[PDB]
Amino acid sequence: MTEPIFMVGARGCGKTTVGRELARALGYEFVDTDIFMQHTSGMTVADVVAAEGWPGFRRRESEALQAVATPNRVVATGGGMVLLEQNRQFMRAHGTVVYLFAPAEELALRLQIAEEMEAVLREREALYQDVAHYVVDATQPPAAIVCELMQTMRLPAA
Amino acid sequence: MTEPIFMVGARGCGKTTVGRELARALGYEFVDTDIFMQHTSGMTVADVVAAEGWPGFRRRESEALQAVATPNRVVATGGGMVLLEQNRQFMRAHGTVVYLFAPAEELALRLQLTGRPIAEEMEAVLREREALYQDVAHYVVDATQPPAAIVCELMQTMRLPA
Ligand SMILES: Nc1ncnc2c1ncn2[C@@H]1O[C@H](COP(=O)(O)OP(=O)(O)O)[C@@H](O)[C@H]1O
Ligand SMILES: [Mg+2]
Ligand SMILES: [Mg+2]
Ligand SMILES: [Mg+2]
Ligand SMILES: [Mg+2]
Repeated sequence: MTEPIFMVGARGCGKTTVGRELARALGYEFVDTDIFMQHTSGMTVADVVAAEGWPGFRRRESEALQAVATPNRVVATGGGMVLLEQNRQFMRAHGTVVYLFAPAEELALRLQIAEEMEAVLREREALYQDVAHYVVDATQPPAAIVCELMQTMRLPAA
Repeated sequence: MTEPIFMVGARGCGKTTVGRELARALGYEFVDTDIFMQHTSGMTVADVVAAEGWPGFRRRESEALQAVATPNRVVATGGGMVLLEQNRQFMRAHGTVVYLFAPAEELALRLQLTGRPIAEEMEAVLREREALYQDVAHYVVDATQPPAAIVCELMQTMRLPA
């Protein structure tokens, strides 16, 4: 089945990468709501926040979500896409949601902050769980997660 | 590990397609020996054949096989690669060999050294060369599956990237 697949998780969990790798395996399209926002508005999140604050950033993010959602597409979402209940509902409704979970220690170690990742997870862990259909060990290699997800979700390859 | 992985099997078995997906999944370089040969000589098979026939192309193919067999590389090989003993000895003694198996029917459906009905040729090719694929192969996998599944299977049976 071809419902949109939303990858959620905190900063450092490998959403874009795994998201892009899963899309390839399934023959889907791939879109990252942070990247889309940047390359369509011209603005960074610091640009958006400085001009309209976190509330205007959050609104714009919700709008991106609705804009990019479509079948045969994997969507990587920003880390705080799960703060707004309306966003959490939209994802379970339109598609299937996958949470890439990694403990703060390991989220911190990913740098291509451990106290900040710890507090992000105190706030959001529960929202990640609430919104997810499937939860997968994000500390594996991307290819391995793609494989595990095709098995768990029962998705055929391209 | 890091030793060259050789993809073998007959025309239509997916060596290039599956090889690139495997490379990509491992973060490894991919090479195809037919493409390597093209670019380092400038001659298409046809140019080579014209001058030195098929025995010539085989000679240059053997050479290329030895040129491209390096670490963290997935090497896709031409069909005929396994006819020579030297090529078989080389591959097992420098890397790990994967045989992408598929039935002749299926190899002929993929159409999208010729002779007669595609299907009948491929049947005969496979009937004689199957012992050769099996001999050289370390691992054998069902190439009728889609590429990303073949990759997943191969990563589990080969214990990669582990
Ligand atoms: N696992 C597969 N499942 C379905 N089709 C495949 C698979 N692998 C390859 N194909 C298709 O089969 C044909 C064989 O392509 P190719 O990769 O060049 O094979 P080979 O290098 O063995 O000649 C192509 O049309 C390719 O797109
Ligand atoms: Mg749904
Ligand atoms: Mg849940
Ligand atoms: Mg080929
Ligand atoms: Mg064998």
